[PDB]
Amino acid sequence: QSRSAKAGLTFPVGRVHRLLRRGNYAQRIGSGAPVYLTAVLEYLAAEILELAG
DNA sequence: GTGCCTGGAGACTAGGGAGTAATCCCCTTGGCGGTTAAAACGCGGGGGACAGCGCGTACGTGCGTTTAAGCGGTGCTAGAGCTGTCTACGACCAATTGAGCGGCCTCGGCACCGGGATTCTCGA
Repeated sequence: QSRSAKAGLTFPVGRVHRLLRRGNYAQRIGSGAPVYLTAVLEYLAAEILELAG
Protein backbone atom coordinates (compact mmCIF):
# COMPACT_ATOMS: atom_id res chain seq x y z
CA GLN A 1 0.00 0.00 0.00
CA SER A 2 1.13 3.55 -0.76
CA ARG A 3 2.07 6.05 1.95
CA SER A 4 -1.09 8.08 1.24
CA ALA A 5 -3.26 5.16 2.42
CA LYS A 6 -1.00 2.92 4.54
CA ALA A 7 -2.39 4.46 7.74
CA GLY A 8 -6.01 4.15 6.59
CA LEU A 9 -6.60 7.90 6.31
CA THR A 10 -8.14 10.38 3.86
CA PHE A 11 -5.73 13.26 3.19
CA PRO A 12 -2.65 12.56 1.04
CA VAL A 13 0.78 12.30 2.63
CA GLY A 14 2.86 12.66 -0.53
CA ARG A 15 1.18 16.00 -1.30
CA VAL A 16 2.15 17.66 1.99
CA HIS A 17 5.57 15.96 1.85
CA ARG A 18 6.14 17.44 -1.61
CA LEU A 19 4.96 20.82 -0.31
CA LEU A 20 7.43 20.77 2.59
CA ARG A 21 10.23 19.23 0.49
CA ARG A 22 10.24 22.18 -1.92
CA GLY A 23 8.88 24.72 0.58
CA ASN A 24 12.31 24.80 2.31
CA TYR A 25 11.19 24.34 5.91
CA ALA A 26 14.17 22.36 7.26
CA GLN A 27 17.28 20.41 6.30
CA ARG A 28 15.75 16.98 6.96
CA ILE A 29 12.29 15.56 7.69
CA GLY A 30 11.12 12.84 10.04
CA SER A 31 8.83 10.11 8.79
CA GLY A 32 6.12 10.76 11.39
CA ALA A 33 5.73 14.47 10.62
CA PRO A 34 3.86 14.26 7.24
CA VAL A 35 1.41 11.65 8.55
CA TYR A 36 1.05 13.76 11.72
CA LEU A 37 0.15 16.76 9.53
CA THR A 38 -2.22 14.42 7.67
CA ALA A 39 -3.95 13.43 10.92
CA VAL A 40 -4.19 16.98 12.31
CA LEU A 41 -5.60 18.54 9.13
CA GLU A 42 -8.00 15.64 8.50
CA TYR A 43 -9.31 15.89 12.08
CA LEU A 44 -9.81 19.65 11.72
CA ALA A 45 -11.53 19.05 8.37
CA ALA A 46 -13.77 16.32 9.83
CA GLU A 47 -14.74 18.49 12.81
CA ILE A 48 -15.64 21.50 10.68
CA LEU A 49 -17.43 19.20 8.22
CA GLU A 50 -19.52 17.67 11.03
CA LEU A 51 -20.35 21.19 12.19
CA ALA A 52 -21.17 22.14 8.58
CA GLY A 53 -23.52 19.17 8.32
C1' DG B 1 -18.75 7.04 -17.00
C1' DT B 2 -14.04 7.31 -19.31
C1' DG B 3 -9.44 8.35 -19.53
C1' DC B 4 -4.06 9.11 -20.32
C1' DC B 5 -0.14 11.98 -18.03
C1' DT B 6 2.83 11.98 -13.86
C1' DG B 7 3.59 12.59 -9.04
C1' DG B 8 3.82 8.79 -5.80
C1' DA B 9 6.16 4.51 -3.80
C1' DG B 10 10.32 2.41 -2.67
C1' DA B 11 14.94 -0.24 -1.92
C1' DC B 12 20.36 0.51 -1.78
C1' DT B 13 24.46 3.39 -0.66
C1' DA B 14 27.03 7.55 1.51
C1' DG B 15 26.51 10.62 5.23
C1' DG B 16 25.03 13.71 8.89
C1' DG B 17 21.86 14.19 13.63
C1' DA B 18 20.24 11.48 18.53
C1' DG B 19 20.60 10.28 23.41
C1' DT B 20 23.05 7.80 26.36
C1' DA B 21 27.99 7.76 29.75
C1' DA B 22 30.28 11.84 32.08
C1' DT B 23 31.23 15.74 34.88
C1' DC B 24 31.30 20.50 36.12
C1' DC B 25 28.69 23.71 38.26
C1' DC B 26 25.84 27.75 38.73
C1' DC B 27 21.52 28.81 39.84
C1' DT B 28 18.01 27.85 42.59
C1' DT B 29 14.96 26.39 46.06
C1' DG B 30 14.23 26.36 51.34
C1' DG B 31 14.56 28.50 55.78
C1' DC B 32 16.18 32.01 60.07
C1' DG B 33 16.22 37.15 61.84
C1' DG B 34 15.14 42.14 61.42
C1' DT B 35 13.28 46.08 60.20
C1' DT B 36 10.47 48.65 57.76
C1' DA B 37 7.66 50.46 54.33
C1' DA B 38 3.56 48.85 52.79
C1' DA B 39 -0.97 46.34 53.60
C1' DA B 40 -5.13 46.35 56.36
C1' DC B 41 -9.16 48.06 59.74
C1' DG B 42 -11.96 51.88 60.61
C1' DC B 43 -14.38 56.59 60.46
C1' DG B 44 -16.38 60.96 58.94
C1' DG B 45 -17.59 62.87 54.46
C1' DG B 46 -18.36 65.36 50.19
C1' DG B 47 -17.93 65.19 45.79
C1' DG B 48 -19.21 62.49 42.15
C1' DA B 49 -22.59 58.71 40.39
C1' DC B 50 -27.53 58.56 39.45
C1' DA B 51 -32.89 59.39 38.83
C1' DG B 52 -35.88 62.74 36.82
C1' DC B 53 -37.57 66.68 34.31
C1' DG B 54 -37.69 70.66 29.99
C1' DC B 55 -37.31 70.71 25.51
C1' DG B 56 -36.87 70.73 20.70
C1' DT B 57 -35.15 68.71 16.92
C1' DA B 58 -33.97 65.63 13.90
C1' DC B 59 -34.24 61.59 12.53
C1' DG B 60 -38.47 57.44 12.04
C1' DT B 61 -41.66 57.27 8.17
C1' DG B 62 -44.02 58.39 3.96
C1' DC B 63 -44.45 60.42 -0.64
C1' DG B 64 -43.25 62.74 -5.86
C1' DT B 65 -39.26 62.52 -8.60
C1' DT B 66 -35.19 61.77 -11.04
C1' DT B 67 -31.12 59.13 -11.62
C1' DA B 68 -27.92 56.68 -12.45
C1' DA B 69 -27.93 52.01 -12.92
C1' DG B 70 -28.57 47.06 -13.56
C1' DC B 71 -29.25 42.94 -16.92
C1' DG B 72 -27.92 41.34 -21.52
C1' DG B 73 -24.59 41.56 -26.29
C1' DT B 74 -20.66 42.04 -28.52
C1' DG B 75 -16.69 43.93 -30.78
C1' DC B 76 -12.19 46.58 -29.19
C1' DT B 77 -8.42 46.34 -26.82
C1' DA B 78 -4.58 45.01 -24.59
C1' DG B 79 -2.77 42.04 -20.72
C1' DA B 80 -1.61 36.90 -18.93
C1' DG B 81 0.93 31.84 -20.00
C1' DC B 82 4.50 28.28 -22.46
C1' DT B 83 7.44 26.25 -24.83
C1' DG B 84 12.93 27.00 -26.86
C1' DT B 85 17.50 29.25 -26.09
C1' DC B 86 20.77 31.04 -24.32
C1' DT B 87 23.30 33.34 -20.40
C1' DA B 88 24.73 34.16 -16.03
C1' DC B 89 24.89 32.47 -11.17
C1' DG B 90 25.14 31.38 -6.47
C1' DA B 91 27.26 27.45 -3.87
C1' DC B 92 31.65 23.50 -2.11
C1' DC B 93 35.61 22.42 0.16
C1' DA B 94 40.24 24.45 1.81
C1' DA B 95 44.41 27.76 3.21
C1' DT B 96 44.92 32.03 5.42
C1' DT B 97 43.48 35.64 8.50
C1' DG B 98 40.31 38.32 11.67
C1' DA B 99 37.67 40.63 14.90
C1' DG B 100 34.58 40.48 18.49
C1' DC B 101 34.24 37.65 23.30
C1' DG B 102 36.60 36.01 28.27
C1' DG B 103 38.44 38.16 31.63
C1' DC B 104 41.39 41.80 33.10
C1' DC B 105 42.69 46.91 34.43
C1' DT B 106 41.64 52.57 34.35
C1' DC B 107 38.78 57.00 34.71
C1' DG B 108 34.97 60.15 36.84
C1' DG B 109 30.77 62.41 38.32
C1' DC B 110 27.88 61.62 42.63
C1' DA B 111 27.45 61.47 47.50
C1' DC B 112 29.81 61.81 51.80
C1' DC B 113 33.33 64.22 54.57
C1' DG B 114 36.55 68.16 56.46
C1' DG B 115 38.61 73.37 56.46
C1' DG B 116 38.19 79.04 55.52
C1' DA B 117 35.42 82.61 56.21
C1' DT B 118 31.39 84.37 58.51
C1' DT B 119 28.19 84.95 62.39
C1' DC B 120 26.79 84.35 67.11
C1' DT B 121 28.15 84.58 72.86
C1' DC B 122 30.69 85.11 76.09
C1' DG B 123 34.71 86.80 78.26
C1' DA B 124 38.63 90.12 78.90
